[PDB]
Amino acid sequence: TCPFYKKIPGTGFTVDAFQYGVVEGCTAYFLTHFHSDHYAGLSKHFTFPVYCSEITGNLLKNKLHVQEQYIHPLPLDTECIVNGVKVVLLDANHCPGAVMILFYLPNGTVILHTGDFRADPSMERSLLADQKVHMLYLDTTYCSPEYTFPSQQEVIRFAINTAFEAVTLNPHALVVCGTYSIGKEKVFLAIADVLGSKVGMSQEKYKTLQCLNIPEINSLITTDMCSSLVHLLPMMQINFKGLQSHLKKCGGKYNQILAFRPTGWTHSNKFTRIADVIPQTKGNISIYGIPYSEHSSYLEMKRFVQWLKPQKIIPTVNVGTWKSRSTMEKYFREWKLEAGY
Ligand code: NI
Repeated sequence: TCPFYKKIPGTGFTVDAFQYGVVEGCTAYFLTHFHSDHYAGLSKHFTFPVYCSEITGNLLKNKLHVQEQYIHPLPLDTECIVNGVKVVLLDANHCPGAVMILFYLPNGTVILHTGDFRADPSMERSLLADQKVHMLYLDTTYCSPEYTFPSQQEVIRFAINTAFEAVTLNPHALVVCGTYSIGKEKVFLAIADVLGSKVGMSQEKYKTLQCLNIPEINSLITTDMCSSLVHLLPMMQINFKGLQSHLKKCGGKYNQILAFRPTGWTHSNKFTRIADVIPQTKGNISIYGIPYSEHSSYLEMKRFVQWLKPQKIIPTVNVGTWKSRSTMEKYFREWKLEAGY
């Protein structure tokens, strides 16, 4: 059965609710982004209308085989009528194709569902500037002050400089980057660009990247591993064993691996600056954990919510424990008393 925080009152609509079977009363199922916890349940057998971005639509058709007649893509930043209700889709600054959804309810209430997002000041000049929001359904992944991490630009600067240094000292080093979902593509794209290489990967991952409308993608990626000195591998293989095993396969072309594991936040964020990060090393293999986040920091989240001034907040992450729910409600009240709404 579908939980309450996935239902939009006063509508026939649900958000990210495909794992509960046929939901009673649902005439349109919205999908915010192509991450498995959110699409869990969709397949080629699905026969209800799905509303989403163009990119999410390309992935539902090609990767999950949902039939074309049930895929309803909407443009961003554009007022659209769905089953008699005005909606708008906004870029969520998460993974490719990820949206926030603004719903303009027939009774005059306005609801924003963030999906998963990384709040940014640029959102203060979207179609959100124009009007009031009564209810915010908020991605609270990192809603606690201990959750700090750098900008995505600083992280990419660290990775480019690390890779370029290592390969210039040793032209026989291979760079490997882990992945397990869409998102974070800038890590491997920026490293390959500095090195003058395409990115090599499996046929399955190439297929996924080809759904994402990235400009000039044919110039940036390939299935021919041998021609490439930046390889992608599943995240589970980014360990000393997996990487040793991979270096054997390259036919004595390389004598060193430098690998990157983009994570979210990890506790080493509490003590170490991005500048000061060091790898784990065994022999000719080195592994860097880099804190590339596609979710809001606590400070970015606080800023967004204090700017929007919603009348009510409904969290969509960390909702399963009393202690989590209580902690989050405390911070929402501080924010509201500090800013005066
Ligand atoms: Ni996500």
